[PDB]
Amino acid sequence: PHFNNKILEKCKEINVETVYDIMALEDEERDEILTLTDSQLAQVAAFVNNYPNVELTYSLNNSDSLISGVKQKITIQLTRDVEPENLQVTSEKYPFDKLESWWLVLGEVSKKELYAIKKVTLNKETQQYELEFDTPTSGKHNLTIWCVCDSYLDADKELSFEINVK
Repeated sequence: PHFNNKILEKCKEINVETVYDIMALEDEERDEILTLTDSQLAQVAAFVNNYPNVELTYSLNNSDSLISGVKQKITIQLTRDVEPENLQVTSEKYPFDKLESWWLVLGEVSKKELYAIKKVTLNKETQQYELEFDTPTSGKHNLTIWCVCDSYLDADKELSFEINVK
């Protein structure tokens, strides 16, 4: 909220490129860059505090031994630093209400296909959800998980990996 072009140039000059870097700003740099009113700064703090900080961790149930055709199982674990008070989205431009939803996509970048998807809402400090998918053909593969938010840009995460299917 209220990040005009003069504030953006100041951040780019001191090498601040993300929303997480704004939290890392000291009391000295904060006062030089963020020259705003109390009501304007309130939305900056409200946004940056409610801005998500997930931690993707996947757990394949039987990675070494598995069969083609039968539906393979996979677990995806998300962990926040602390539990949020609410999941209601802070936004300047969007007028209506919105809660923080997520998608847990699993697919292959080379083949350009989605194996599985799971819409979730990261309420607790730590969660985990079980996805299932049809096991692909026997050979080399490069699967990639995508934990992606619907209400914030550049707050996403991913973990590419591979397995030898028999």
